[PDB]
Amino acid sequence: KKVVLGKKGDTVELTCTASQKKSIQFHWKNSNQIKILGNQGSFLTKGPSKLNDRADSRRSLWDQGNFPLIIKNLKIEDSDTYICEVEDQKEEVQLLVFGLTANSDTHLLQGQSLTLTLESPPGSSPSVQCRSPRGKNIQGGKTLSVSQLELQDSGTWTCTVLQNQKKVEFKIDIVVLAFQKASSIVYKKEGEQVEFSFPLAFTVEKLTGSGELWWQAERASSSKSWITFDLKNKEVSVKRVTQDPKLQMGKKLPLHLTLPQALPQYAGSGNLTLALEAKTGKLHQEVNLVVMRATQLQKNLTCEVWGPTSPKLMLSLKLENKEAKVSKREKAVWVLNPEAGMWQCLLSDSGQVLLESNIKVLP
Repeated sequence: KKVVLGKKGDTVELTCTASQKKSIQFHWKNSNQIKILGNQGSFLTKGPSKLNDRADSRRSLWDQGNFPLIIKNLKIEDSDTYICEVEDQKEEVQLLVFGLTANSDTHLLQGQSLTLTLESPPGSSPSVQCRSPRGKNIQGGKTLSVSQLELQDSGTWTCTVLQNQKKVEFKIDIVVLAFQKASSIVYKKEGEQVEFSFPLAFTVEKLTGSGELWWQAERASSSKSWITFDLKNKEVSVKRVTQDPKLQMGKKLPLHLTLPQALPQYAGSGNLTLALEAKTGKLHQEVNLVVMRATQLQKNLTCEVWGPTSPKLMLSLKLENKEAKVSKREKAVWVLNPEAGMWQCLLSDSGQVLLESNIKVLP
């Protein structure tokens, strides 16, 4: 018969009319033969039933034949077969509620799985097709969870609770925090004052965050090298640590890991791990630094690129004027016997110039 679905705490309207269309007696009773609400002229009445003060009928629409049933704050346990006994007939209506929910809630960063468990009347079965804000028609049973959330799955999903030839949609919101960059990379040269930058997406919240950056200097296995920072609103501050180089950090939220002079030993990888809370997790975002050193020995020269270079790149040294004085695929090339010209050291890959460091020759 009438099988209408509903959402927890939402509301729903049970129809009930008949011919004759005039203000006549009617009475809604559940399968337990208990009277939800009834009438006696304009005076609308209800019953002892648990549903009581959450049920209602539209007296205006009464005149036109409807003797509608409006259930407010939908209690899961409202799932029943109600009957609208109107003027000489019975209307059987089963209202099956549902309730899609994620328990892992508040402040979801990347990966950290999302879970969707469902509420339903003891005896009926649902099926959930969670359409994502972008693609993936992820579906499951009384439960379906999204694996490790990747940025693009941020937004508003639209899971559908299928049950019967009826179905009830659900709008759950899922936003994936996750730095706005994967592997940042900076190409500089022995001297150039290095800067780094990893942004977020504003937010407030109480006592919420701190982590640190870890670095794997090239060759210098001398790890445990780092800088630690605590954050609170648009306020950041180094917990302590730094040492080693003079890395300076900002007072302001848009973090700027500053490297005074790009000295050669400061080349390598790094992970900047952020971890805040309410219901924690820890963000990560990669960092890397390369250095180039163009320096003539005596009457003869050389230049070298340290750090995370690709086995696909090339280095070259020419005096600018004429073409390739030396072209090669490595990080420490040499050009013995140079001629006067403001020489350019070149690091690239494929074609587009990566690192460029100028220097002159004398005689």
